Amino acid sequence: DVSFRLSGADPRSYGMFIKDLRNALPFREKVYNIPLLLPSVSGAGRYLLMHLFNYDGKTITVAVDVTNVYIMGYLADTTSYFFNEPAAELASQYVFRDARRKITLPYSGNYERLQIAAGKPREKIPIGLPALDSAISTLLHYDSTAAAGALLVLIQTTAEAARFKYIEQQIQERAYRDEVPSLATISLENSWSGLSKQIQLAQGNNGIFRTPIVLVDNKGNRVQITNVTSKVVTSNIQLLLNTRN
Ligand SMILES: Nc1ncnc2c1ncn2[C@@H]1O[C@H](COP(=O)(O)OP(=O)(O)O)[C@@H](O)[C@H]1O
Ligand SMILES: *[C@@H]1O[C@H](CO)[C@@H](O)[C@H](O)[C@H]1NC(C)=O
Repeated sequence: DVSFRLSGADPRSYGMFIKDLRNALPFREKVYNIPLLLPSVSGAGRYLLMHLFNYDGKTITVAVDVTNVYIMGYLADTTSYFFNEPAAELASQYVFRDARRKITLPYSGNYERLQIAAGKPREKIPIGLPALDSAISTLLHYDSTAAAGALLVLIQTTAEAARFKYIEQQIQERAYRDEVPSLATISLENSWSGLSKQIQLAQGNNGIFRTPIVLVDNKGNRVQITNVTSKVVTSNIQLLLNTRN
């Protein structure tokens, strides 16, 4: 399992949690020095448990699919909550079995779907460590509209930070003050699958992308990624989604 405590959290402790999260995800190999997530994991081993504590010491346990860093669901006290998607229904056979009831949320974990359910796009939802304290507090007691926003904050501050060093650093900057995501943050989230595919295909194409990827850089400017010598590949991306997925 991995843990993060918002009480006494600072940029260093958040960075330690994200390092813990990345290191709990299994890989058999690296592509251009980046861990390659497994194509598949059978049974309970497919799920990682993340224990998150708000400033007040109240806790949720979040279940994460180690193939893609997707959040399946979470446990608050004696109630489990799962996204409305087949992988989450399967997860509910393995995790949070002892919960008194299991609520299926009225949406999948798809960003477009969560944004419709929250009533706001990611572009307008502040993120940061105080936002994560709020999100844990929201998820402790069911409110599906409130939960959609909380889950967009939770996914970006856990899974997306694990996938990109830049997003980790953006949340560290927001340790004590929330701010809507940077243009480069939204770009990287939207491009993880694409970048993962192009990095794996660059094995066999001399480190050249078969299809260049258009990103936003840390200054807010267009950068076109054509090959593996780019900073996005050498420093930023930390996990590759397997092209089998
Ligand atoms: N359960 C989930 N948890 C976290 N992020 C998710 C989840 N489901 C979808 N996403 C995100 O939403 C976007 C679209 O994903 P998507 O193509 O819908 O995957 P899938 O088809 O398996 O649901 C991606 O940015 C993706 O990372
Ligand atoms: C490869 O990507 C880098 C980005 O750092 C760029 O400088 C270079 O022009 C690209 N193309 C080739 C052919 O290396």
